[PDB]
Amino acid sequence: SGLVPRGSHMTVVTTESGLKYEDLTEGSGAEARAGQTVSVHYTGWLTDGQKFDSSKDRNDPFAFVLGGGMVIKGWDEGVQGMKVGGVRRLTIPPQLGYGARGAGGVIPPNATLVFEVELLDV
Ligand SMILES: [Cl-]
Repeated sequence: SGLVPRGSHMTVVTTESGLKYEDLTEGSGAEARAGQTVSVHYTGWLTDGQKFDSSKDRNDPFAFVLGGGMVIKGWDEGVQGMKVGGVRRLTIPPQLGYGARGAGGVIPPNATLVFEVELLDV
């Protein structure tokens, strides 16, 4: 608990795993639930602002089985509860990301990852 961890507008949520998220836009559509194949647009940045991945730049949304272990842990946790049309900012500590290994030649070891995710379909 505590006040300061809830952010400048009292809108930052911290979960038991240490994931943080903030709903930038609350969707009006159906809720994302574990087991659904959801489709999203996203961008990811390192904490220095460097973009490392974006579906928008490929002009192709990304579909995955939510909760299915097919993405980093912070995504499987953080996309749940979004509603279609929503935009959520995920701040993913490295144990819920790529850990000590990093990834792809573009995410260093022990990196916190920032994503903005738009939920398109469930
Ligand atoms: Cl933070």
